[PDB]
Amino acid sequence: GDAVNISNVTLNNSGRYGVSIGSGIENVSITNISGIGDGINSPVALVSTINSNPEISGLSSIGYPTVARVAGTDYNDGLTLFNGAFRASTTSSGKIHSEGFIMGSTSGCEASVSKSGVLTSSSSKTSSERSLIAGSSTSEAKGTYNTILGSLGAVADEQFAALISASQSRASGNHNLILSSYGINTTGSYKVNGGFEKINWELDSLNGRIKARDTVTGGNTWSDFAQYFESLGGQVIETGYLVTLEKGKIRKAEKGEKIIGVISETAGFVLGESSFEWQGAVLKNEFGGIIYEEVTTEDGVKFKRPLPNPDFDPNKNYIPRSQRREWHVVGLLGQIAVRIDETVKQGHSIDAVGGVATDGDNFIVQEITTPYTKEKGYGVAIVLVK
Amino acid sequence: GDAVNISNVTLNNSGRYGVSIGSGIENVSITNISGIGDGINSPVALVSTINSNPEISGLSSIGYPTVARVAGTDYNDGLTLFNGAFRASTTSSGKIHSEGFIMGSTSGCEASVSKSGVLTSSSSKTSSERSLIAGSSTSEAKGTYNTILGSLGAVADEQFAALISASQSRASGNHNLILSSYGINTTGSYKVNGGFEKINWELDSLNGRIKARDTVTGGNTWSDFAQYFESLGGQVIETGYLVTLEKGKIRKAEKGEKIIGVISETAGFVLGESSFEWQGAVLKNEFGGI
Amino acid sequence: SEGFIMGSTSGCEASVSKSGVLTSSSSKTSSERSLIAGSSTSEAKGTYNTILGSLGAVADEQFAALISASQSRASGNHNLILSSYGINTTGSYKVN
Ligand SMILES: Nc1ncnc2c1ncn2[C@@H]1O[C@H](COP(=O)(O)OP(=O)(O)OP(=O)(O)O)[C@@H](O)[C@H]1O
Ligand SMILES: [Mg+2]
Repeated sequence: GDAVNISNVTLNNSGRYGVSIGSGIENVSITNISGIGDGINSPVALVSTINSNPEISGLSSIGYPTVARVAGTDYNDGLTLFNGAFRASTTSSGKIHSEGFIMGSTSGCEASVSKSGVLTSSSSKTSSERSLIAGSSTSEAKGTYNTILGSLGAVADEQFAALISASQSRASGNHNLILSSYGINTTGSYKVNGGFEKINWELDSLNGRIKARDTVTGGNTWSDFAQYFESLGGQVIETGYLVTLEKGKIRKAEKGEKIIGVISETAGFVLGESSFEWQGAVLKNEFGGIIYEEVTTEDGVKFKRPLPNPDFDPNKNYIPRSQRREWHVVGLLGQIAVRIDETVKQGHSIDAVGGVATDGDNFIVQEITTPYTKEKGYGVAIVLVK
Repeated sequence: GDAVNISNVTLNNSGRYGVSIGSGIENVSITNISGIGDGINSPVALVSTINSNPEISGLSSIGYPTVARVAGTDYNDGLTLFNGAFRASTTSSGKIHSEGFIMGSTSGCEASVSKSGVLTSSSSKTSSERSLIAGSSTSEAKGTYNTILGSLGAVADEQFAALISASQSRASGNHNLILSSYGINTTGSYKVNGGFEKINWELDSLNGRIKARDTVTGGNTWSDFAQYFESLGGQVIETGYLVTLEKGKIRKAEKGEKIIGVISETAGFVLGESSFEWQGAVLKNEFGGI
Repeated sequence: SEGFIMGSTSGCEASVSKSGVLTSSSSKTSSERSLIAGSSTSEAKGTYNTILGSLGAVADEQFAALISASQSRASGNHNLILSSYGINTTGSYKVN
């Protein structure tokens, strides 16, 4: 049998399976069924359905171990199930696919393909398989795996392309996301983008690049451009000390020696952290440049991969240079705090004795910020290092 | 009384409360009720329900000040209310909690806990309390406060962990977000991450750090690395001027004096903006370190 | 009438046209064209707001949004907060 309505049914201790729907049935409606099964010999389900396309609402029972068994799944306190195109709380809508819905939406919102949906939106369309549009207006999704959120006049027309808080904007890249933007058209793969009329910033997930059209800023009050150096013998060198090199490693600078910088605690920009992985995890040429292979992913993504170093051991638990003792942030350029002696004057230059500034030939003393005292054995001056 | 169906009812000037459901009632169904209340002496509600678990659809009326009062709340133009597990416009589904739903979804989408939901997705599972999965495939959420959007083979298994436009990826950090990524496993707390096979960029909300595996670029045509300096006497020094220092402050450079730089209008990278707060808002040591 | 509440608990409210709440507890939207999902103690009150996977989060300006945010407020025009705790934000076209 098929095409049957079962509504407003009460079962008082009647049937181990209360309502039962067989295999291959396309169209059944079950509403308002309530059963009692205390006095039944081994009751199973109040409602039972072998396939998933009967429609069900208003189920309650006492004494049945399962209120609903549908397509081999218990819904122990009942189910509300509708099949086909769905629409709730909307004023008007265009096309709705059987696996699409429109909710809380106005003026011709449309979800025309499988797994496409529109929420709380006006005049928005999706023909994207696996997609969501929400909190939006004049918007369209037409690729696949698209989400559009809190957006006006926004288009996502490529796979995994997405827009959040965007106006008059189009995301056309593979895995391409636009945020907090007005009037931008975007195309990169694995890119996060923002802009006003033109693209203004980019987070490139593919190559690991960060781009700003204008400035990048970091740091506080007096800051510097810095680089990680390794200390000779693995010593700790405190901040404010002038360092030199010996056997490729840093130590406190002595008389007549070249000052390469100052141990720094206030870098805005730093190089050579190895924050992600161990430094030798990737193959590098003789100049330190990464060696690559061109890979074309099964899908179609055409990228280049850094070559793995065979000597790399994924067992070894990586501790970054920022946590190691021997590795020091050394300020190379900028306004830097330096340990001085009694001989150092504002507006003058400095040489070094035991890593401590003495009157000399290098750089410029900007201002003494902590005057020398016999008891401390040093003062502190801001030195403009270049 | 309990377990009652009220359907296809028309009230022509009959009852101040049209349909009334008392306290402690678990199971009532109300469909297709239409009332007229012009000629009633002080009508209140077409439908009235003291608790929230009767189910309601197809309500209309004229002359009633409230079409529906449910659990002390007016729904003045009617309500459509279902309770329990919900499913609409989907081909198949696994487990659905009474406070879970599956919509516009295919092949065994499951929402097994309170406040878990799946939209427009295939073979996706959430057991995350307070979560959403949408526009997705082969995906799983299992922490709390997880959203997964436009994603394939994506896992969120920590609190507030989230993924948008991500492939074959896992976010395991506290408040940890992955964007526009393929094949990355992520763990930091208050981190935003992107990558292809390996993590390639990070926005650290916790410590205020920005990290790129490759390059950071800024600026235009001819650019420079720069720093904020304060002018002696508070003068304005125009761009293109060579500056020196005197009493820790900049002025135009003179003969034989040390040139420290040029007033710049085209910096790509700059230090010491104090863009966020006043410079002295935080305690610093003798070397300027926080 | 153009709002909904689904998979939600304790007094979730969607009081305006095109406002909706999903899988959330004690969350309110009075934002026209908005969504709150996977959330708790949260409120949207501007326009074009989405709040996702958030606790004690407020969006009270147009296109302001929060994802994976705690005890946080986005008040800027097209202003987005990510992966954050205890921040109040105000810039226009900013991600914070
Ligand atoms: N061959 C390796 N494979 C994987 N990890 C490694 C390897 N060698 C070292 N590490 C990791 O790097 C950390 C210390 O680095 P180590 O000094 O041993 O080598 P390195 O190449 O000198 O590193 P760095 O130059 O960063 O100091 C350790 O925590 C260890 O886990
Ligand atoms: Mg080493």
